[PDB]
Amino acid sequence: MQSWYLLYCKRGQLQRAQEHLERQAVNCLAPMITLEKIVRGKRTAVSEPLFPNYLFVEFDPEVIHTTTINATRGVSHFVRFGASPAIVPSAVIHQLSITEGAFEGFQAIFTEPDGEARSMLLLNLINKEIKHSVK
DNA sequence: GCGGTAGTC
Repeated sequence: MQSWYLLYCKRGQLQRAQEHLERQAVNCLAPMITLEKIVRGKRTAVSEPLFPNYLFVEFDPEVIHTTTINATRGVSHFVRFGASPAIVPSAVIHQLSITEGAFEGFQAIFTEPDGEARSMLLLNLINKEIKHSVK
């Protein structure tokens, strides 16, 4: 069925990966966040990638193979849970536009002004939320 | 790992 995954893109190739993935009918998602940063010693508002160089993608792994995504121009790799691509729970995706760990994990993400910290937070939250869906 | 929308690489 349609599932969401999380890819890392090659340095500066994100827009390229979005291109080639969308060409293959894979839905792409690279959320931005508007926040107050310092620019020329003045506090101002900027829009920047919520999770730099990461891209959420949605496709049916029975229609398009992960090996095909893993060979798409611009793509570096899947975020994995174990040895296989992490399937990002939809509750996580929903918080970009629900679980308690998810909810609070994103409260932390949305208030973290450094993108690399936001991504680290993201990876941890996806790990935790997937483990929580196990028996 | 690269180059790849893979790989009798």
